Amino acid sequence: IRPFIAGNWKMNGTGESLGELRAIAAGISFEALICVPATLLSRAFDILGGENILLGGQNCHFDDYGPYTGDISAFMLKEAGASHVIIGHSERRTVYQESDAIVRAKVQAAWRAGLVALICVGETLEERKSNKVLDVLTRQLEGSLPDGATAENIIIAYEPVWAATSADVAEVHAFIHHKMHSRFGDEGAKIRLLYGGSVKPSNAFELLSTAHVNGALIGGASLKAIDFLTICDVYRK
Amino acid sequence: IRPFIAGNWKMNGTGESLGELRAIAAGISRLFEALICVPATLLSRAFDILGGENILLGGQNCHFDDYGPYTGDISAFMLKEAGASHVIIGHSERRTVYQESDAIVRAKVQAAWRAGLVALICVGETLEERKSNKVLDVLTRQLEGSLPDGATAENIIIAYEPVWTSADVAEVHAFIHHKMHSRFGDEGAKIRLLYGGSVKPSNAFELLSTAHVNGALIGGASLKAIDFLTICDVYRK
Repeated sequence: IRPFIAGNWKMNGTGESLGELRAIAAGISFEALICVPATLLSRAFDILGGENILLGGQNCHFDDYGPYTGDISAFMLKEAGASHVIIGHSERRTVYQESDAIVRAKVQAAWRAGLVALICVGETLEERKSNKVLDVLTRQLEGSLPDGATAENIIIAYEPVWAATSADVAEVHAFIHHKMHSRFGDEGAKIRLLYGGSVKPSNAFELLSTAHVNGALIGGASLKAIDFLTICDVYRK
Repeated sequence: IRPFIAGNWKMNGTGESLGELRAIAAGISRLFEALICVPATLLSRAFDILGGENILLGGQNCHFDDYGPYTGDISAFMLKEAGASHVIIGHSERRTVYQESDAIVRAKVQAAWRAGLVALICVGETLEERKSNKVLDVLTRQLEGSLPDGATAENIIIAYEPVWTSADVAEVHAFIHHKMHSRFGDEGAKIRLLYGGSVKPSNAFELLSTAHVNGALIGGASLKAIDFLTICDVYRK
């Protein structure tokens, strides 16, 4: 499986940030993806569109178009230059009450538009404390993933919302990998599984060396090229 | 009071739509101001073609924070830097689906001001609220809670959405105008009040000539220049 390093800028980035984005790209010139705010996507594509780095969005709506003030369609992301979109991030599941059925509908829209969906799952502190980690993941993986998923059209990120040790991560990733084989067979075994908890240059070697971790979904350490590229450099070792 | 015609494209518009946006701008290019609020993905490209023109450009929502760990959200600073001067906040499509409270709306308005945006704040009652004869009670609460201290005729515009006639509209807009004078004094009497129910070329003269109606927030009829410009033409008569 080809490793995949995804950065999520979250609610950071304007035209002033394009230099930094170029620096991330030039450091790549594994696969790498940066997911920028929707306001910046077209301008990011204008400078990076040819280059090695992949460009993504951070959420999309379930419909192709329509009366949804303040929402962005998968088609809008695609036309602005995204190839990938994060869907079901913990920051949204909570605040925007995105249920697994809502997440599945968003994934289906992403595919209609030709995007790869980077689907996030993960249990809360109360859920882990209740000894419900595998029950939550069983439900979220089933409900969030539409029928028709392939190793080409989805990538999964595990977020330990409750926080994680590399043993904790190994246990979860093995569980998720078995789930993908159970539902999607041999092709399911090729679905990339990213660790999406705290990933920093200081813990990247240990986390990315872990069985069934096929990359990372990196938040704050994706905002500066020096951090992001130092994490990417682990694959040299 | 100078009249103000705002179009809300909602979740419609890509690069392919830039010709139609230009057609709107050229049709405006004396007695009123015009604003088009495009999806966040399109804003920078809209500014690139229209930034030196008469049309105002806006966004459709913003977050409460300046920046931060808010996947899929757009800050007021991002809108401003991409070329917006205005932002729609508290539209009924979001108050319902995303449970945007009056407190949440207030915090968004405050962010808009920090970034130097004019906040186009939407209020309005549900069908159930209208059926229960609670319209004025709901507007009293929404107007108090949604507007921060510090509002001026320069930094806010209010749109009334009957979420649920000219007599209905005159009564409501009179009430809203009086509430603005009550809280903000003489300056409050200068806050523009837009009607934002179904505004079409066929009802525009009657609606826009109503006392205390200072313009409109137009949805579907803003998607095509022919419809939008026909509504604007009312100020020539």
